[PDB]
Amino acid sequence: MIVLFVDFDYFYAQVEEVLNPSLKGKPVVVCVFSGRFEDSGAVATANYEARKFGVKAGIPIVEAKKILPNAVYLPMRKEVYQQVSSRIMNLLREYSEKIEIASIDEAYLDISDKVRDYREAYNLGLEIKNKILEKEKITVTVGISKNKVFAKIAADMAKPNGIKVIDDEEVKRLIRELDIADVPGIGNITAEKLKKLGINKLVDTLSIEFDKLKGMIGEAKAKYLISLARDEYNEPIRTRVRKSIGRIVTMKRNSRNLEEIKPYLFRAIEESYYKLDKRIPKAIHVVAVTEDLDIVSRGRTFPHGISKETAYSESVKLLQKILEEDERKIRRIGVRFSKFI
DNA sequence: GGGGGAAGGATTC
DNA sequence: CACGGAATCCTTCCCCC
Ligand SMILES: Nc1nc2c(ncn2[C@H]2C[C@H](O)[C@@H](COP(=O)(O)OP(=O)(O)OP(=O)(O)O)O2)c(=O)[nH]1
Ligand SMILES: [Mg+2]
Ligand SMILES: [Mg+2]
Ligand SMILES: [Mg+2]
Ligand SMILES: [Mg+2]
Repeated sequence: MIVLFVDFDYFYAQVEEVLNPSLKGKPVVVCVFSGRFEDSGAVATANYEARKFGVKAGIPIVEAKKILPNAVYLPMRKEVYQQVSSRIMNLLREYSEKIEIASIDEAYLDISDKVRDYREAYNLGLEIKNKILEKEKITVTVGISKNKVFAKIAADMAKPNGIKVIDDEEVKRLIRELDIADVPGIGNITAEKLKKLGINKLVDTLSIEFDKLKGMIGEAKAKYLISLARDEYNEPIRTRVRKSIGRIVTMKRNSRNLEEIKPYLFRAIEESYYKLDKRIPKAIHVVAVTEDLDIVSRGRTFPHGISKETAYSESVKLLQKILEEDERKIRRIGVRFSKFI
């Protein structure tokens, strides 16, 4: 099997550059403004200029301003990035029917048939990069290997505007050389847990009682890491299906007052239902972020689909359940729909 | 004992 | 000072054959 993974470079920012070359060369930071005051919120992403000085997805916008007071700060326009992405995705289908869009800017393609070896794959990669750049003016990085995981790692190593192939030889080397923290699906929480166990590399998972591993990080994550190291990981490329549609917003100020929270909640329901399109959900969860940035939720699954009126009333109930069951003020409130008919 | 959900949370990206 | 959207996974609990 030969997998070719593609990931758009600093995507949201670069889309902004495409729509405004004047920005190119300058540091760009796409932000998600919350409105609790101004310049409150987080950074969705930033071009590489800006990342050099530490401005990156996740950090508070105020930190960014601090480090780069004169970089350009643009509000995130997701609809636009989505439509550009959808276009690029269609373009990618033309290289394989077997395609897995894993995020708004990445996909894994199974080109085992289309190509005969890594030499051609690399050429198919170039073809793809050029096609995308040519057609959409978007640069992307490509990763190619025997399975999705290593394809992803390949592109991570070649970022930005790169393309890399990790052959069976290199896969054997990485299993022994790659810091397990650089392995997809392993965040800072599982990373540290792996160290308390002495594991710093994939191979290390082969020198510990499964039951112990299964103990520390759960069976799923254990079998995942083990199969990878056993060079036996082989998950296929499959079309992913939306299972949840929701929305969540930040309130101007914290609160435990229902009438003060409702307009935010209802706003989130309207937007969610719009996104539902013609999908009918049988489940709904109200999600709340408390003052201490903790996340709490309460939901319910109906035997039938949920109408907007029903979601309106049921959501207030679930919110009341939250407020009655949690003494903390609420910072962010949202709703999520799932289990579509 | 174990199937079959469901609910609430945790981790990752 | 920290948004937002979703998937997957884990634990707990309940109904009952
Ligand atoms: N709002 C928000 N959006 C994010 C976050 N992380 C990623 N995104 C969005 C915007 C990113 O451009 C896009 C693609 O993520 P990547 O993981 O591909 O980062 P990006 O493409 O920006 O840079 P890259 O070349 O992949 O290293 O997804 C986040 O933490 N918050
Ligand atoms: Mg990217
Ligand atoms: Mg990506
Ligand atoms: Mg990782
Ligand atoms: Mg918690």
